[PDB]
Amino acid sequence: ALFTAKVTARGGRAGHITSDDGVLDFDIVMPNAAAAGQTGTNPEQLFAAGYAACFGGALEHVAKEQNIEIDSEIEGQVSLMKDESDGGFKIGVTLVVNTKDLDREKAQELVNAAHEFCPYSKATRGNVDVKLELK
Amino acid sequence: ALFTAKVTARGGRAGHITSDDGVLDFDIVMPNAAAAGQTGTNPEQLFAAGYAACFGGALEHVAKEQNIEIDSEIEGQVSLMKDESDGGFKIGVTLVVNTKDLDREKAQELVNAAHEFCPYSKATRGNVDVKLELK
Repeated sequence: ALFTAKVTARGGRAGHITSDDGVLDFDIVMPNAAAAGQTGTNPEQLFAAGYAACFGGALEHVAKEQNIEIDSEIEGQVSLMKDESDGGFKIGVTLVVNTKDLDREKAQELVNAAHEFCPYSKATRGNVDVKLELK
Repeated sequence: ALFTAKVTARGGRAGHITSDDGVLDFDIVMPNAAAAGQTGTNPEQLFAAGYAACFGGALEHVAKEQNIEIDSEIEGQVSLMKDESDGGFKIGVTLVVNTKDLDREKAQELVNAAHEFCPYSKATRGNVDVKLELK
C-alpha cells in the first residue's frame, strides 16, 4: 500500500461522513434536501468526484508518458438507477472529457489509455457500462 | 436515471474537484505527494466516503427489511496499491462495521445482505478485494 484513506460514515441514508483527517465532513442527504433545508452529499456525488479526479490523474499520467502537458476538465456523471434483476439499485457512469487545445486524434488515444489505467475504471470494469465522451 | 450527480475535475494528480452544486470543492492531494502539508482529498478518500455511506445505507435498509432499527458506524479504508498485472495501480477496500448493542451472528448476516444491496458493491464485483470486518 502507497497509502490508505479512511472515512467513517454514521447513520445511513440521512447520515454523516467524516474523514479521519477532517477534510471531508458532510451530511448525507436525500432527494428532498432542498425542500427540507438540508445540505450535503451522497454516495453518487462522491463517486462522480472520485472518478472525475481518478480519470484526470490517469489522463495526465498517459500524456506525461508522451511528454504532453494537458489542460483538462472531466465532468463525472453518476446516475442511480433501478436494478430490474434485483428490484434493488445500481450505478451508471458518463465521463465528459474536455481537453482544450489538444488535437482530437490524440485526445481520443489518451482517453482510451486513461480508461485502461484509472483505478476506478479497473474497479468497475465489466460491471458498469462507463460512457466516455470527448468535447 | 433516478438522479444524476455531476462533479468536474480540473487537472490531474494535484488538480481540483467542484461538484455542480458547490458542496464538494476540494484540491486533489495525494498523501504520497503532499510534502508542504497541502489540504485536500483524493480518489481513494472520496471512495472511502462513498462506499462507507452506501454500505451504511444498505445496512440500514436490510436491517429494516428484517424489522431491526440499526445504529450503524462504518469506517471505509481505501488503499492505493501497485498492480503487478500491468505495473499500474489499483485499489483495495476494507469496511469496518461497528454494530453497537447488536448480536454478532445477526450482525454478520446483515453485513452479508448489505453487500448484495449496496450499488458500490455491485460496481466493484470481482475487481476489488473488498474486506467486510465487524466489531
